[PDB]
Amino acid sequence: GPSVFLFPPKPKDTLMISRTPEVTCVVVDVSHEDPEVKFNWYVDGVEVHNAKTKPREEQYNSTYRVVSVLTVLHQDWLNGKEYKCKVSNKALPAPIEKTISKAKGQPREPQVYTLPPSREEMTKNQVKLVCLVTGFYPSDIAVEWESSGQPENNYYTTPPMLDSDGSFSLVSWLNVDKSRWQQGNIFSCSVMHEALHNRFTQKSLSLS
Amino acid sequence: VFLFPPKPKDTLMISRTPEVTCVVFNWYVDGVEVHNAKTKPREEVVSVLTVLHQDWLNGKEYKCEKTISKAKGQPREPEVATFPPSRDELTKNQVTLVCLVTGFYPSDIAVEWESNGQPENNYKTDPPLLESDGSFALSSRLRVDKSRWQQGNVFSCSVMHEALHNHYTQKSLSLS
Ligand SMILES: *[C@@H]1O[C@H](CO[C@H]2O[C@@H](C)[C@@H](O)[C@@H](O)[C@@H]2O)[C@@H](O[C@@H]2O[C@H](CO)[C@@H](O[C@@H]3O[C@H](CO[C@H]4O[C@H](CO)[C@@H](O)[C@H](O)[C@@H]4O[C@@H]4O[C@H](CO)[C@@H](O[C@@H]5O[C@H](CO)[C@H](O)[C@H](O)[C@H]5O)[C@H](O)[C@H]4NC(C)=O)[C@@H](O)[C@H](O[C@H]4O[C@H](CO)[C@@H](O)[C@H](O)[C@@H]4O[C@@H]4O[C@H](CO)[C@@H](O)[C@H](O)[C@H]4NC(C)=O)[C@@H]3O)[C@H](O)[C@H]2NC(C)=O)[C@H](O)[C@H]1NC(C)=O
Repeated sequence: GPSVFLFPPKPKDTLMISRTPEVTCVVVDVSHEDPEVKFNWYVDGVEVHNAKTKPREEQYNSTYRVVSVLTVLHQDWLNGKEYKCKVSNKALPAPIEKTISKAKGQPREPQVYTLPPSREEMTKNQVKLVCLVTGFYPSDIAVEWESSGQPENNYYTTPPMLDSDGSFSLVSWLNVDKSRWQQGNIFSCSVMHEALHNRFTQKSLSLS
Repeated sequence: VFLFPPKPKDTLMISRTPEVTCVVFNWYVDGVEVHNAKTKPREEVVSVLTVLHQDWLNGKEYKCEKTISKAKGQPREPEVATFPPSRDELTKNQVTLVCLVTGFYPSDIAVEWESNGQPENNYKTDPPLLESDGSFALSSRLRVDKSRWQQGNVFSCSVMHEALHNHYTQKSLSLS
């Protein structure tokens, strides 16, 4: 019969209040013989009714995919509320339930440090700026780079790694054209994490 | 049966002994049968094949059925950069040194911190991460007492990789 996957919001969406975090319950392998699907949603076991369910969409393998999207409150997600999606379909012997929530554990604040390039690399046409993010918990985080209020997306970020004290660390580095750096343009590392004051901090660097 | 490669430093340093390890035995180098596999007795089992550094590095295939070999692809030399602590972090009694290693292929590498001939405690090194151009990158972070940093002690990031000259480079830093 059908199967169910339940997807959490992305951390940046739960962390910036102007953004729109959603939980998404997806049902696949819905047959033609029994195409009707019903969703019941619960937040800490209490039924909610504000989900937006899309009509069924036939896939190229001749089964339907049915999607329901629950809008969450940012504070609810961050306070560890459990979101349950129950899926009924007449081909099932019983409804399928799936539950998700934010990673448990005592939040710890990242400290963020930016590191300017080496001289060695400055004899190439690109250069590396490093953002060192340390001491955070849980691992959920967003790290992004920007310049002049706009994204600088030519970066890589290490996945979070466990230190010996139980908290996480990572590095992000941004590859910029060397002329841009020499010209004195300011680059900024933006870190979004539930344990930061206002869930956001930015650290900036430029040449001297 | 699950077959394991040698570790990076073992293939790159000629004084070390690289081994392929077949855990749970026949053994083959590029199809041909070999008979130097020291097996050791089952424990409520593992077989070890000592390999030649150059055979591993030339891409020979080791068969135990699972086969293993070095990752295929043109080797690319790592670039190594070191960063002193942020002046912001200097307000704490621990500070961080960063060694940034980028543009290498294959992923097999050893990136280690040392001072005065000896390994440094309290470091963390990421497993290598795939970049857009097909190469790999990683960072290694050493945490030291501000005391040692400010006193002018010299810290070194040693990197061992097949595409380096002598399979080795060392980049050091200290206060100004
Ligand atoms: C018929 O066709 C069906 C549809 O497929 C089309 O695909 C083509 C390639 C082609 O084949 C077409 O013909 C075909 O029609 C097909 O359906 C598929 O069924 C699979 C199961 O058989 C499903 O596999 C699962 O996928 C999960 C990951 O899925 C995401 O990733 C894929 C890969 O890119 C993507 O295609 C999916 O759509 C899905 O995308 C996510 O979508 C959500 C929601 O929209 C996004 O989240 C939202 O994003 C918005 C902004 O857009 C906003 O940010 C919201 O807030 C946010 O919620 C995600 O961003 C997006 N993610 C991406 C892109 O990465 C796997 O996780 C899952 O793995 C689990 O289950 C396995 C068993 O099935 C198990 O072995 C595995 O270990 C794992 O187990 C889980 O472990 C977790 C933690 O470790 C636990 O949390 C779980 O409890 C645990 N689960 C267990 C044990 O069960 C799984 O592999 C596939 O998704 C589905 N495809 C689609 C499109 O729905 C069908 O199978 C076909 N049938 C036949 C018979 O062929």
